[PDB]
Amino acid sequence: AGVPFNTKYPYGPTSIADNQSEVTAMLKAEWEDWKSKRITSNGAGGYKRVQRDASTNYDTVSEGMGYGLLLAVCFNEQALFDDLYRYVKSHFNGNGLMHWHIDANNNVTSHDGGDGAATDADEDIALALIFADKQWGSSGAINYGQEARTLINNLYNHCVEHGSYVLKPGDRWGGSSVTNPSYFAPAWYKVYAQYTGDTRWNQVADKCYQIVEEVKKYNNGTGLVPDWCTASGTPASGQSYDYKYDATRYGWRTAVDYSWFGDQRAKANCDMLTKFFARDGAKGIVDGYTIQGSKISNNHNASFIGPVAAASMTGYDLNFAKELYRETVAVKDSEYYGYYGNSLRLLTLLYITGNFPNPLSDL
Repeated sequence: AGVPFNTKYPYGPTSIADNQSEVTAMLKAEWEDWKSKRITSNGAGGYKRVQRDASTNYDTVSEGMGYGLLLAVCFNEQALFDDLYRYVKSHFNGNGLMHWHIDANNNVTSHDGGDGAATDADEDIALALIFADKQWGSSGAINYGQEARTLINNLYNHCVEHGSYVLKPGDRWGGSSVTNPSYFAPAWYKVYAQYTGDTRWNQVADKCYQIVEEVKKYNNGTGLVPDWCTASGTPASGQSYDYKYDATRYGWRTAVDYSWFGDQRAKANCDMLTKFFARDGAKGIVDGYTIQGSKISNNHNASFIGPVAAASMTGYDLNFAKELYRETVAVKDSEYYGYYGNSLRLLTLLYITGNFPNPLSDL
């Protein structure tokens, strides 16, 4: 079970790794490294949690739990998965969604609405539970399927704007006036629809593509999306409208929709994004651009490489894709800031090596 999955994506390439035989050993080593640095029982209330790095004093954000659960199930670590999930369950708010911010002492933060939920985190946690149900079954200590069905319902009821199907960034704010393209996970929603029978999720997926279609009027054909925007693709008041640390995840979530479902809107969007980055090459990728393409920051790090390699999966240029795979493996952030970028690096590596199959397919 788990890595290596030995499965083939129904659309596009299954892997862009140059040496398929060494990939498995590499993934396992990177996972062991991630595990030792990120997983801790300190401040976990008797379970385990994914901690951020020294830069934020080893706190925990729900986003980290989503990443950790997806990685734990893909690497077939059931005992770890269960302990991480018990921590999540001990942090479900009044709406049945996870507190987004908790300190290293297990206290929810009050200055930043830490008790509210962040949509991208819970959607990742829900997908991880589906993988768990499919891989291991739900007759053990935790009934993954039931937990998944419950979380998906809460996600729809509190994180989707009724009537418009616009994805909200949290359970208590946003929607048409402010949403986050990097949270758009059409492949996840299609899986939710098929897994639960709730077809409303397909509408949410379509609405995500319609919003990005609006963004295309302002990005000058670069394929770049803003960190935040309204449902009209315009700037959200007081929120970044540039392609920075949030937006970088868009290429990864979108590419998966092409690999799993062959969605042509996904290919069109990812090919555009890949073509933009092809101008400067794999080494030229920096950590900040306006959506029209101007460089606004100049650091080359792990938060921005892997997502572009993921986007290259849709087939703009398979030679450039190999260079991007090589760069993704090569660039690993220092430990002081080792949480975010290194987590995205490992998730994208699973995907681009053919190790992130649709959990509803034949595993």
